[PDB]
Amino acid sequence: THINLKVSDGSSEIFFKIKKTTPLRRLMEAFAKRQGKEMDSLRFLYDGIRIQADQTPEDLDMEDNDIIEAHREQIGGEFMQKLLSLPSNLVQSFHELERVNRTDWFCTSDPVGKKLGSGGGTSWLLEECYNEYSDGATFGEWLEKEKRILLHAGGQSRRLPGYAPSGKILTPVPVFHLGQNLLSLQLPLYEKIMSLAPDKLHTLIASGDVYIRSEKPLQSIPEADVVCYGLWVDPSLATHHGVFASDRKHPEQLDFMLQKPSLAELESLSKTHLFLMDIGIWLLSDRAVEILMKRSHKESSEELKYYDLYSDFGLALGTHPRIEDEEVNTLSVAILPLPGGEFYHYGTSKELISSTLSVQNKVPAMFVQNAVVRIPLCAENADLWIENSHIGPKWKIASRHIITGVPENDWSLAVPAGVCVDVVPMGDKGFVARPYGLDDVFKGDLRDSKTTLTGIPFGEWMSKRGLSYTDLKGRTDDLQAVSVFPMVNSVEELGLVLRWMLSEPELEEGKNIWLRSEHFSADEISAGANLKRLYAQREEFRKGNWKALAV
Repeated sequence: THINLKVSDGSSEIFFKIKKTTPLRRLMEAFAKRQGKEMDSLRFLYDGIRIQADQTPEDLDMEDNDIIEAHREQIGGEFMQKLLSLPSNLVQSFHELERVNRTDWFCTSDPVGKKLGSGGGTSWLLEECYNEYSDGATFGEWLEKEKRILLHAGGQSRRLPGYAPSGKILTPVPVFHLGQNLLSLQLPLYEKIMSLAPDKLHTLIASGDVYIRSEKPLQSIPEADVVCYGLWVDPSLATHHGVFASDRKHPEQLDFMLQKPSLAELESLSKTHLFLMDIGIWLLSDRAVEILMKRSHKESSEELKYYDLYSDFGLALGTHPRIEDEEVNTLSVAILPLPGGEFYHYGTSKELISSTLSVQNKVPAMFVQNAVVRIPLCAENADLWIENSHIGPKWKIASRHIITGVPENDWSLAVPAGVCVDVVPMGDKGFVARPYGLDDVFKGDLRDSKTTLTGIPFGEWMSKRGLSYTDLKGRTDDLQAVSVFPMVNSVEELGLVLRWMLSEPELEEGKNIWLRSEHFSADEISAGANLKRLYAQREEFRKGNWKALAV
């Protein structure tokens, strides 16, 4: 008495006739043989549990026309090196802070001076890695050796001040795994991809501020020189991103690239092309890497040049490139839709909150991590993110807040809706107070009424406190470089000055403190932050949160 069984890899289903008392070893071996691989490289699941190979259908009570799911399995084995472009202050400390070893993890920062872009940055990352792990080989020989995952996270993070000095990707994210952050949440996708990739694509490039997800298995990975992942997009969303346009009859090859097309330009091609949103996951062959790298160097001298991977290099790809490049155009290109692909941005504060809510609600918009909260919390306090902070019982809060870094205190601090509070350790014992607003973009000349601090015009913020531009040493063209935030040496002064910078501008001692305190811009904060004290405080809050009998 026999039974028919489907096995699905994610795309197709294939039927096996087998006797109910025959071990599945034969079936799994045959399915592995069919898909070129071998049974060791596959994971067969039925009902959700991983099954052995010496088990018979009668053992696990399966019936005719049932389906078993065959996922790939590249968990252990040859591990890829991670190359990070990070803020320079975090480079010195990343390995100690996250306790990873330098064999698996290399990082650097853009050199002090001019910026290099996505392409130039990638070239500098590959170069700085080779210069430390070459072991005598040449560059082309070194690149062949390992698969490597490169992450761009070295920008200024103007719109996410709470985690700019730690590069955004080191942000703790809750759950409702062990302890985890954005990077640890995202990296398994990159690792799975890079395992499934051919052994000629040795460099994955990830950039942007978008967390990518998918609950379905990946498709096979072509053997082009450039592979790019994307999501099928209607123009209503294509217009906001980089777009791969492909011919109607050729949904695999890349026709050309677009950087944020207009709604009309897309309607002008709606009959002749399909559109994929670039999600910032690329794979390059060694030849692609060499060509990108030489395009990231000058003509005569071979050193450094701003080169944009997506607007310079990228726009030169496809069968109908828009910008000319002799060598770049010769590279083949594959555009892969991400099966079950999902994307959630985290470049801005509002996005941190809403994206973590959306991601959590897949495997209520209030999030408390590594914190002591001494006030009650109800559904009126919606859109909340408290992390590495002590919220004393005399605080008054509302909704839409990001509170990060706040040391232990009994402050009577009121926090208006939409206002956020960040504290950043500085020096051996100081604290920089960085209040701001949920929609501050931290860009703009100070004399423009659209340039805001804590959601009100900067000039107004200055005049409510009796301050003039005479009290600001330095530039005023760009709020991100304006030294407004004071460094103080006590939690008392810290609370006094924070109150003064929010709802109590009449607090005289607050203004006195600010006037006698060193002033930091956001750039100087993320350039000088004492990350070790920030992590130490976070861990002390964790340890306190593990005291089971404490209320």
